[PDB]
Amino acid sequence: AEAGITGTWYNQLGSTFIVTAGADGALTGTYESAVGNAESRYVLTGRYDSAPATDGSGTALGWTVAWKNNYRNAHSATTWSGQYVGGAEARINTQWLLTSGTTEANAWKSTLVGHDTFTKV
Amino acid sequence: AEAGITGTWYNQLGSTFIVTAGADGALTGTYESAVGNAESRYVLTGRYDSAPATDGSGTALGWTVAWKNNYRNAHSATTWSGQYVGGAEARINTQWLLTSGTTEANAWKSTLVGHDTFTKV
Amino acid sequence: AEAGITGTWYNQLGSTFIVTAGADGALTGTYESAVGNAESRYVLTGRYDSAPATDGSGTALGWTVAWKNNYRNAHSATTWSGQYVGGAEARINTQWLLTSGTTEANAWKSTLVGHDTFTKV
Amino acid sequence: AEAGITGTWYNQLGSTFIVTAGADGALTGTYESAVGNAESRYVLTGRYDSAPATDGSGTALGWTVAWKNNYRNAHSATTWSGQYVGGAEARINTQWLLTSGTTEANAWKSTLVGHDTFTKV
Repeated sequence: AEAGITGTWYNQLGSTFIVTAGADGALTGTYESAVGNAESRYVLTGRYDSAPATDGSGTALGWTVAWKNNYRNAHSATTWSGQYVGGAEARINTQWLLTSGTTEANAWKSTLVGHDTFTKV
Repeated sequence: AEAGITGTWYNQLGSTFIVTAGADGALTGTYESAVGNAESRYVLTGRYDSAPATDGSGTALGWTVAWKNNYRNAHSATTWSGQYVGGAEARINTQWLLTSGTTEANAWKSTLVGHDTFTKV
Repeated sequence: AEAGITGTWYNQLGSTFIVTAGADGALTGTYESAVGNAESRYVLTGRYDSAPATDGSGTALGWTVAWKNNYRNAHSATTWSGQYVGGAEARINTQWLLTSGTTEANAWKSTLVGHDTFTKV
Repeated sequence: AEAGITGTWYNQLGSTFIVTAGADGALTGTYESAVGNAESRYVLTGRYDSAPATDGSGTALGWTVAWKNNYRNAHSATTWSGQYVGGAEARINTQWLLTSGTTEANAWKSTLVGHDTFTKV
């Protein structure tokens, strides 16, 4: 985990994120998207639970990206929750929630759910 | 948002979290739980999209908590995605994803989904 | 369960559904909504697992509503997954997924997630 | 849709389901699983919204399976929400929610979320 998490990851839709896993569970980095009301790089921050593992389990982690930078303000944020699996073909399998700021009447339709798999290749 | 987000929040199951919303979209603080394989305070980190709003919309945000501290290591992490609504009865309405580290065979049953509403009272 | 499930249920946003729980796990009825690109009554069909319970557990169930009737065709469908709890204040607590038909490019943003609590009152 | 939906579908984990899409939005069939506290065939019932489409969109649908049959009673039910895409490589992309009957104290951890892609091959 940690060392193995640090680096560049890519998902099936063309997004990329670079992250550094800190010794004490922190995850800091940048996310550059391919889809959405996104344009360029956004700051990401998260945590991972290591001290993950004598039975080859994945390392649980999660991170958040607020979709605001100097070129775009999408009034939304996405959180990814999943686990890191290392080795030959290391990957981070996740499920995500994207919430957009709405008025109280439309709050019932403010959150989208999806999944993403990231690889080092 | 920000100023209004900073402070202590409580949810329906008895959990509490104290957070500081930084000028540039950061959210840092601690989460003390009431349920789970949790015991005491855990570090939380997240982001919010302000620059939220001429039509009274909520401010989108998200945060992560890795369930590891000096007393417990639950090998899991939770991410909350939702929005902040301020005023008299300010609240943060969220949906969350809790992923536990599993072996590849049980990865299909590694993530729980739920919702939480936090208030200042 | 079953007998206790049969009847009219109402949720916090003003929607109502009438359902009949059949002896062999079937759920059939109609849903009349309050929100969305919905207008009038829609057919609902689902299943419940009874034979639910010596430790006062809820009865798991789920149902689907395709949002098409003689007055509206929203090109979407919602599924609710949750459990029935009977007694004085019987309720059905659920989480739902609403998927809209999209082109392949927008499939990543086709599903909304939410929760609903239904009561007999 | 409908005609194209009728038939046998398989997912990445080895489960199979046979379904008949009825002229008026009904979906009826059987699901045979590969994973879980499942064993053999279970009844499935659902709905689809056709009258789906001059811009090649998918057809929204959803179905439910209560995990009880003559050999197993798992006290749980799963609902799948997604869309059907036809053609050469027709597929049904879905997100699912699996709720297990729990006591009120553990209701917060009663629902799992995941995704499944089904193909005709």
